[PDB]
Amino acid sequence: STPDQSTAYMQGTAQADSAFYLQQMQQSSDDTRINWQLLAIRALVKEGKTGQAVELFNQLPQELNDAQRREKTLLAVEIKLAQKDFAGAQNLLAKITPADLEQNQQARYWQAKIDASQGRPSIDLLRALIAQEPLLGAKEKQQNIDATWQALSSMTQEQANTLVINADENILQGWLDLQRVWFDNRNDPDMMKAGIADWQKRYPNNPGAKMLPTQLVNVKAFK
Repeated sequence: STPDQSTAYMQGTAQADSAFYLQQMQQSSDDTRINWQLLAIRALVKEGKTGQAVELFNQLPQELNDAQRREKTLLAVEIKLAQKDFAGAQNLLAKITPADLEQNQQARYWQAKIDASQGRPSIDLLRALIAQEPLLGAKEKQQNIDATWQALSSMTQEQANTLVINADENILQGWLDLQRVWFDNRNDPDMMKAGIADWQKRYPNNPGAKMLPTQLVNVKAFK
């Protein structure tokens, strides 16, 4: 559609801090102001200013368009996570259909699911990291990839043996294969490196094949 003052920021193709958004909010009215207000809430949450995020969220007009209301529901999750209301966050997340969101919103939707797990390795966390990775820019992928690896390497052989994946989860299957490579060769750095190289040729589409977990590249060992 026709771009307005805040399109890029709303869509996540540009970023600014809450001070900027609040300044623009004070120089606008009507829907332009609502958009800046929604962005201020988003930035306030990110910056740790939970009180002001809540208050500005409570000052949102009742008459929002569909795009503005969808953003409001997503901000509601981020606020509850900031308030440590993980139970309330899970309840709101369950009522959201990820397909109905834009990429930036989908990336934040999955980040909310990742945050809800609190680094607890489970199949749910792996799926959330895997679903988010295609939505992230190159400079934000490594962080996601490294979190995926920590979750995998934090499991035991027994815990991983109990995982049940679906036939169409080829990326997760590839991750679990590398996990096994780690279980089997972690006592031989030279064979570990070769096992990783063969895995990269087994699952060349896996994000970790093109961008190895930092933990597996930066390793020590002895002569």
